[PDB]
Amino acid sequence: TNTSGSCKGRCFELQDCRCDNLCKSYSSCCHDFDELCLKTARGWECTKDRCGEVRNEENACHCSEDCLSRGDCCTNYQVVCKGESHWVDDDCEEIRVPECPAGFVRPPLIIFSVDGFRASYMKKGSKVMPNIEKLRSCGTHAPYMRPVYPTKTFPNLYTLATGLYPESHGIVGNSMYDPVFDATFHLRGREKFNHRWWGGQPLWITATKQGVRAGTFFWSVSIPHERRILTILQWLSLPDNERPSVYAFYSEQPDFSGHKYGPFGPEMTNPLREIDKTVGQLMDGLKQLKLHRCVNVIFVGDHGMEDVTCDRTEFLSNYLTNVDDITLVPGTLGRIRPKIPNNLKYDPKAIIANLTCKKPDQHFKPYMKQHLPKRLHYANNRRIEDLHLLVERRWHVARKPLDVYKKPSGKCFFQGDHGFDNKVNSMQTVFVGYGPTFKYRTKVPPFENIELYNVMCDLLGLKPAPNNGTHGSLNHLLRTNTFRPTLPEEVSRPNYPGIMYLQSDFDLGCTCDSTEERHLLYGRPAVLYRTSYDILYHTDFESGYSEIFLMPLWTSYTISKQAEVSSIPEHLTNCVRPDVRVSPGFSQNCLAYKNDKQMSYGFLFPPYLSSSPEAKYDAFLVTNMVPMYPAFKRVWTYFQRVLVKKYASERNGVNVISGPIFDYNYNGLRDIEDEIKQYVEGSSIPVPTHYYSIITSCLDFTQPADKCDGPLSVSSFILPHRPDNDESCNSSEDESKWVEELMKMHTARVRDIEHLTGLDFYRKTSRSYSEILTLKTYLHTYESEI
DNA sequence: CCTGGACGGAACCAGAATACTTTTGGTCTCCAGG
Ligand SMILES: *[C@@H]1O[C@H](CO)[C@@H](O[C@@H]2O[C@H](CO)[C@@H](O[C@@H]3O[C@H](CO[C@H]4O[C@H](CO)[C@@H](O)[C@H](O[C@H]5O[C@H](CO)[C@@H](O)[C@H](O)[C@@H]5O[C@H]5O[C@H](CO)[C@@H](O)[C@H](O)[C@@H]5O)[C@@H]4O)[C@@H](O)[C@H](O[C@H]4O[C@H](CO)[C@@H](O)[C@H](O)[C@@H]4O)[C@@H]3O)[C@H](O)[C@H]2NC(C)=O)[C@H](O)[C@H]1NC(C)=O
Ligand SMILES: *[C@@H]1O[C@H](CO)[C@@H](O[C@@H]2O[C@H](CO)[C@@H](O[C@@H]3O[C@H](CO)[C@@H](O)[C@H](O[C@H]4O[C@H](CO)[C@@H](O)[C@H](O)[C@@H]4O)[C@@H]3O)[C@H](O)[C@H]2NC(C)=O)[C@H](O)[C@H]1NC(C)=O
Ligand SMILES: [Ca+2]
Ligand SMILES: [Ca+2]
Ligand SMILES: [Cl-]
Ligand SMILES: [K+]
Ligand code: NA
Ligand SMILES: [Zn+2]
Ligand SMILES: [Zn+2]
Repeated sequence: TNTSGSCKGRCFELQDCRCDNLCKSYSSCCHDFDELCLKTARGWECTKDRCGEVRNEENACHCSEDCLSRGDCCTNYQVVCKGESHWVDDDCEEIRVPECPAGFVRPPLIIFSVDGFRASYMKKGSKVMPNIEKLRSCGTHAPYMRPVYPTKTFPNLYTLATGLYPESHGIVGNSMYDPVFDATFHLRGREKFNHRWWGGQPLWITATKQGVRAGTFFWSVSIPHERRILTILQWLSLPDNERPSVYAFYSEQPDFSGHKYGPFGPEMTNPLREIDKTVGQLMDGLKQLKLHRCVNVIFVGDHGMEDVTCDRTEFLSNYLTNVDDITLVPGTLGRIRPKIPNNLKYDPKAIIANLTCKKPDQHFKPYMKQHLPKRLHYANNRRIEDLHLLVERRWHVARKPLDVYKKPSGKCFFQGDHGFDNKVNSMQTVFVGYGPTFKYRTKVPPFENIELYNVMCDLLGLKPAPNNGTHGSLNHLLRTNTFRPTLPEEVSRPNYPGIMYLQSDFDLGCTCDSTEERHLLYGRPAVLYRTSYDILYHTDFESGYSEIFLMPLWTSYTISKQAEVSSIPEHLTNCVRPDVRVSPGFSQNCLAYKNDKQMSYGFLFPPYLSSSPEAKYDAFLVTNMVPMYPAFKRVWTYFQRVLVKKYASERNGVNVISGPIFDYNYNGLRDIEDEIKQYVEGSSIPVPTHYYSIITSCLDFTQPADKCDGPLSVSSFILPHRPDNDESCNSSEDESKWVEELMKMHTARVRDIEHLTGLDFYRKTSRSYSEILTLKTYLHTYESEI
């Protein structure tokens, strides 16, 4: 690079040495970049004595009479010198259409992202943050926005830009080892600048591909905030054929002060006031350009902040005798791998056993990554280590003390940290959208940050790249430019078999001593791939029975608020009955379950909830049976016998849809073409990796689930089908003490279940479709309200 | 008031050497001295 050139007339140019706002991070600036592009003289504010000054090229910004036409006024110039008001002192006025100067072809978007802005900081209100609080109350806001896991900065910022889970965009932590590159990504170092780390298609690329020009989305750490704002405002003054339409501002605060003082320290007020001042400089500057009723502004955080101190550290050396032979990414999560990459003597089975339920109130839990809760979507990337530690909120994990023998000093230089499970309340962050395209004075329910990329594409007129948002689920944020979603097309249609076989046709080794109106409430699920399946009706339930898997894809039934739970008679404990509607060759068989000494079986519709002794015999049909480990039947039985009825009594009836999931390669997608790796011994009955249930009722619970007029209410889960209950440290006790807690950990979205099964639910309701897409992205988190 | 040392491996930051990732001292406050 020839740094002998000059940045004269090129400062922060958007197209030899460089003068853009990343040259410093690459060490490519022309020698006079600092002198010409980072002026600082006289600060960032006009004063009464500067009004009408003779222009002086040394000043950071100008208060001369010409600064308006040259677009380089201080952001407060009009207020101090021409009698105008600060944007924050003006009334809220609805913006029904964009009010943009001639030559603007579309409303610009400015993304204002803050680091470590916990959702509950908004409770400080206008006394601390008057500009932000006016954006929030005049625009559209969520009470919180859910980040992705791990709740660290780089995974979340790049999720914001791409709409992808970290396992898909590839930035799975702030530091990473990639065994194929054999290289390490680190915030310190040049390797992170290599494009091979960064997957997906971020918004600035989507924009350029479709004719929408982008400003920078990265800012060099040494460029002060006021200068970033003034640069964006100067870009917005460029001619129509050079001006960008999408911009990004980033602040590292208030993350650093949160680390030092903690989220509840009175010291948090000052960094929040400082951010608010920068927001006020932007809004005043836009008002000075006559763009304050033309630009869409998004104020968004990457994650929250939790109380974490030195008194709450677990050390792996208290569990493992050789912590020198492993590498640990520590803190609010744990990722473990061998010190020597691909070391053949690395034994994660011995490691995980020593880390499982070893101390009474142990403040982390180990997982092989395929056993993490599916809602984290944190497994399908070679940069994610197989061995993972989920750390309890407010705690850290560390590798080992330096000197195990030294005394208690009581010195701690930090009080906050982030990185925990993304459903923890302290990790939630902020979302505000203000402008012509967002709604006016509107509160919307919490939503996940993977959904934002689609919205930003809608605000710019862009077709999104394939991503993990559900396009249309945030239409209720927008006054216009909504996306019109359409139902996925159904690929397979069901057969409806009648009675076709005799009992005597079956040699399964088994022994035994208004259906749609009632049990399928929202239409049958569509099967979105080619397959042969049967729909089977019974008094108490309906099912879609797969000929390939030899079991239901789904089973649907409605349990009313007054339903009765009954016992299985002792003479029917082991009853299994051939189904005369379904061929012997497309049935499971009981011999395979006897021969398999690890596998038992359960039922998708529970016999416990049968409507009469006669109807109960339907529950023992071989077409209702599914393979289950004995340890898992403890969970599933408690769900069926205890929890379904409880939910029915609390929600005024429930509709339940349950079924198997196969995801042996842990990519979150229904698996296909020989990816299933386990079968019941000697048979072609595949073994599920998970079981799901979707539990729906009326949002207005004064109406019974089967007679619901308005919006629906849903909760769901994806339970891992494990041969032991090692995940639950007190599973040796009665199920009342651990099963429900386990289920809450594995809560899921209906959407997560659609990916994993290839089914599409809620196809026949009386609701608009965009409302159903919102319902399908809902996650019941079991957390108190923020 | 001044200097040095410890803090403790967990947070962030910004100096080095281990050499652009990895590792360490500092942070604030107290202790020891002059
Ligand atoms: C969340 O949303 C994302 C985006 O839609 C979904 O991920 C997509 O999933 C599909 C289905 O598996 C993948 O399709 C397959 O694509 C490959 C070609 O892949 C290359 O080209 C695409 C298109 O440009 C790139 O996006 C891919 O990028 C991956 O690799 C680069 C370089 O290695 C890396 O930097 C990226 O981060 C990214 O890695 C991630 O994806 C891969 C899987 O591709 C995964 O292994 C990794 O760990 C990360 O997760 C890539 O450069 C194509 O060969 C395949 O063909 C197969 O299917 C066809 C039928 O379609 C068969 O006929 C054929 O014989 C093959 O068997 C697939 O089409 C797609 O790559 C992937 N996209 C991304 C960006 O990840 C997720 O599934 C969604 N998650 C959930 C839970 O819904
Ligand atoms: C998983 O955890 C197990 C159990 O902690 C662990 O096995 C233990 O490893 C240590 C280290 O090898 C063993 O060694 C100890 O070290 C001394 C000498 O240096 C031995 O004399 C000790 O025997 C004493 O044991 C008593 C314990 O207090 C002493 O008080 C007594 O005086 C004995 O002399 C002791 O052996 C330790 O023995 C094992 N324990 C068992 C049950 O094996 C294992 O290494 C861990 N695995 C992994 C992968 O980390
Ligand atoms: Ca799969
Ligand atoms: Ca040290
Ligand atoms: Cl990380
Ligand atoms: K068995
Ligand atoms: Na257990
Ligand atoms: Zn962050
Ligand atoms: Zn942080």
